[PDB]
Amino acid sequence: MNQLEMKKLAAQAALQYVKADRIVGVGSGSTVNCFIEALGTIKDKIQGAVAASKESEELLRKQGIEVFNANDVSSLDIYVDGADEINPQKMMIKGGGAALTREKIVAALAKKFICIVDSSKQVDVLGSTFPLPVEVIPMARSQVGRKLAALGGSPEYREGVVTDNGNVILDVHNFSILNPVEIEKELNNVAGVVTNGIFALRGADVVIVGTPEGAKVID
Amino acid sequence: MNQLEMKKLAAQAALQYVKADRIVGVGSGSTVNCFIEALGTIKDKIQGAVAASKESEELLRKQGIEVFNANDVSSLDIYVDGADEINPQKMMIKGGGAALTREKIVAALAKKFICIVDSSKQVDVLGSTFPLPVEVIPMARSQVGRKLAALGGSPEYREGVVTDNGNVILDVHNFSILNPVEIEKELNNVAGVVTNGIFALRGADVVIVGTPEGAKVID
Repeated sequence: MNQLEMKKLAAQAALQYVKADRIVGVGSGSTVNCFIEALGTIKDKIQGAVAASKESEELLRKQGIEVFNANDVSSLDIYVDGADEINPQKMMIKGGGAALTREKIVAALAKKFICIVDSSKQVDVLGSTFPLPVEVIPMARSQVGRKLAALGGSPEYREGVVTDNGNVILDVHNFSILNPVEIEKELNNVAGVVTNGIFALRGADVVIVGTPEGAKVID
Repeated sequence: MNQLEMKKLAAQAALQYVKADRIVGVGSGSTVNCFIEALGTIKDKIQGAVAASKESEELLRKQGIEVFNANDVSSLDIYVDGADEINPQKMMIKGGGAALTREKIVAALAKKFICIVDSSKQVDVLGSTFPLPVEVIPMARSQVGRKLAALGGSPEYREGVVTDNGNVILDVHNFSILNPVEIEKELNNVAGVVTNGIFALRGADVVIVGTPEGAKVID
């Protein structure tokens, strides 16, 4: 079984958490795109969706699903999204797809965070297999890079990339993250950092993993 | 004298901190505008400036001063900026002029934060005379508004304002800030908040107050 098949398995299993006639919180990225197709498969069952990227929005509308603005809801029952790494404590590293800012915002509206992932995303130590994405105000790029290096990392600017919010992304190499909640908060106080890729203060509530033996739910 | 004359006195006094052949960090707002005019006065003594707003940038260029990008420097000797409130510990509330995000970015670059105010800006309790400005990603406006109400404030969207960074502002009324350091950190952890107007983790180093009796320096 290949990686795409596993993503499809997790996405299909996520449908079990979708409540009739309600608005679904949707993330961004390749695994979520599998979820957007799955959603189109049961669309009349839902009221619509709130999505974490303009790409996800366009795809959802292409499926005939109405897209609502986050500002139109006081909360969401669930938020379904993938991750670049996820540890046994359900803490994640996100941002490979450069949508981490709106992903953190939509996740904050949802009661239940359902992370859908292929088996390869499960790691014991966050940051060991994937560089930490950090979204940065453009004029703050150099000084945030200096802070990240002082913290022990090797920041690298993602060439030519701009987020839906108009910011740049610095990916931090050589930065194993032994204490995720602590680093998340610390980076949150750095001027110029819009969002950092550690989702630890509010991690996943449910983890759906696509494996060769089928989707496995950790709830 | 009125506040405009007190602002000019403080701005004139800030000049003594400007040294030759150096890039000056400059803020934004009515008091800084008096400082920019003062800077023009010694134009040729300085190398240039890094500014906290497009408006400050424009005024500086009109004074014949070269404007540099923050990314062009690794450090600034001083940063001159005003404030809406400042307490005896030199902690400030800023953002009346909607430039708080970039102001916090440039201030982080400077060795010495020089706050120039008229005497009406001195208060014993932050939030007692001025609603707290909070810059928010537009799609997160409603949810951040609900969080601010939960912390006990009365948030009000600043109608029609869009910051240099493309964001909106929520001004929090009836919100006395009894522990600025704690509150600044708490707000920095809210998804959707770009910057909050409490400058307490990094307050002013020098305070120059314009008074009917002349500018008074609190070094």
